[PDB]
Parts: sequence; C-alpha cells; structure tokens
Amino acid sequence: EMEKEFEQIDKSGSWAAIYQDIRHEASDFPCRVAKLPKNKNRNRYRDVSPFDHSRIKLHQEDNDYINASLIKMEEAQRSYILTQGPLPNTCGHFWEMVWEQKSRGVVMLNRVMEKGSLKCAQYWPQKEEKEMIFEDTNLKLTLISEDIKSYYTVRQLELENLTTQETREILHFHYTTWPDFGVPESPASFLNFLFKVRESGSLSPEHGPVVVHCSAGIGRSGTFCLADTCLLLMDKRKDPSSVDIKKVLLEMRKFRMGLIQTADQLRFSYLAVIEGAKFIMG
Ligand SMILES: CCCCCNC(=O)[C@H](Cc1ccc(N(C(=O)C(=O)O)c2ccccc2C(=O)O)c(/C=C/C(N)=O)c1)NS(C)(=O)=O
Repeated sequence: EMEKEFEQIDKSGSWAAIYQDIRHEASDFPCRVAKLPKNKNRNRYRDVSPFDHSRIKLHQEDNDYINASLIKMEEAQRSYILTQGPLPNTCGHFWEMVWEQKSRGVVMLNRVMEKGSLKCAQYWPQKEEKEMIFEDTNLKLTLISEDIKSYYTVRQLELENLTTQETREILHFHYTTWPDFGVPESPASFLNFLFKVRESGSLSPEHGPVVVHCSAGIGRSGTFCLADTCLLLMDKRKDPSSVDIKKVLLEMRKFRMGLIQTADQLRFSYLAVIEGAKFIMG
C-alpha cells in the first residue's frame, strides 16, 4: 500500500530524504551529442540533456539533434517522448520530430510565459486564418479548432509535410493551470487532464509516442508519464499494491535525466497515483 507509505513519509516529514535517495540511485549516461558545440543553440538549459542512447534523432543527414528522449516502458507497454519546450530556432525541429515519430498528441504542461519570462516559444498558431510554416523543416501547421476549458485547452491542429503534401491531425493537450511556483493543491484536475489525453488515443500503441514537454521536459513532464504508467500497471498486475512508484521513476530515469525535480513534485506524483487509483480502480 503506497497510501500507507505516503502517510508515513508525511508523518515523519522525510520527503526530501527520500527524493535524495532516488537522485543518488538514479542512472547516469553520456550526452556527448547534446554537448557538441554545434548544438549549443538547440538546448534551452546547459544542465538538461538527453542521453545518447535514448535520444530522438531527426531524420536529416545535416544535424539530427533535438533535445528529446524516448522513454520506453516495457512492462506497461507505454512509450513517451519527453522534450524541452521548443526554442525560437527549434520549432521546426520540434514539428519535424512529431511528424517523423508519427505522434498523435502533444502534451504541454506549462504556459509560454510564467513568472514574467518566456518558458517556451509560441510554436503553434493561435488563429485559424494565420497558419504557420516552418521553412527549415518544410512543414505547415494550421489551427483547426480549439476548446478552452477551466483547467486545460485541447486544440486540433493540422500538420502538413509540404514535401509530400501529406497531412495529419495532431491533438494539442495544454494543461493551463499549473502554478508558477510549487505544485497543484490537488491532483484532481491534473488527473482529469491525463484521462482526457488517454481518451483521445494519443497514448495508445496504434500511434507513435506522445510528445510531452514543459520547460526543461523533466519535472512536470516526469510527473505526467510517471502517474500514467503507475496507474496502468496497477490496472495490469493482479497485485496492484506491488507497483512501486520509486522503482518506476528509477526505471524511467534510465532514459532521461532528472525526471521529477523536487520533493514536492515527488509527493505530488504519489498523490496523483493514490487519488487516481481510487477512481481508476472502478
Ligand atoms: C537535471 C538537471 C537539473 C539541475 C538544475 N537545473 C535547473 O533547475 C535548470 C533547468 C530546469 C530544470 C527543471 C525545471 N522544472 C521542471 O519541472 C521542468 O521544466 O522540467 C522545475 C524544477 C523545480 C521546481 C519546479 C519546476 C517547474 O517548472 O515546475 C525547470 C523550470 C524552472 C522554471 N519553471 O522556471 C528548469 N537549469 S539552470 C541553467 O540551472 O537554470
């Protein structure tokens, strides 16, 4: 029972200690491509890079680099591409990735501006009649429809490979209420958002991996993938109480560094799973 464990950590207020154990135990792999001088402007943060072994490669002989990692969860049979919020100069790379990986959905967990500064480039069109064209990767993006709700917005986008004239519908799930500081009060809206993404089929095997990002693509984005996999596993195993969130996180960290950046985010992940289980259980 993780809820029982949850209350113990709370009781003895040892979240930071536990979060630190995970940090210490976390995998560590080379990120040589990410560090090449030629890719300096393709990274938002100097200390956030994709491991070479799990990085997403753009299908171009020029520079195949993009700060994105493929998190493959074998047992849960779920895959996620975690990436950084695109930069002014990497929006075309971003959509090129979405196209080449055949993703069905993009999940955004932050706002373009937070705390008064830019945390992500405006990579999608805001008005139907004003489509976007990424000349460097030869892609066209058009806002087809938008549905603004209280805690999130879902947008229907059309991505066109100008080279082949081929087009695909891309769903953009934007969680718009994540607080500037800290984590949400309750995982309720976050969980609802998660189920909305699921219900769309964007997380399903018939499509490429969903693309998930926030600013660095490790903290909030980690919370999303962690909660989803844990819930899925509790649904798959005949003994749901065997699902160990700390274990799941360490496994995910083998594919991208620093998923879950604070003790608050860790605690929140527990809440989300526990609360999500009480509902998803039936
Ligand atoms: C693995 C390497 C990490 C080493 C530390 N590096 C950093 O914090 C940063 C990168 C970095 C790492 C994690 C961040 N973070 C995230 O959840 C996220 O965006 O992935 C959050 C982190 C903590 C709390 C909240 C958030 C958040 O956005 O919710 C953020 C976002 C902060 C913000 N909202 O302004 C930035 N690098 S640098 C050059 O020192 O600035």
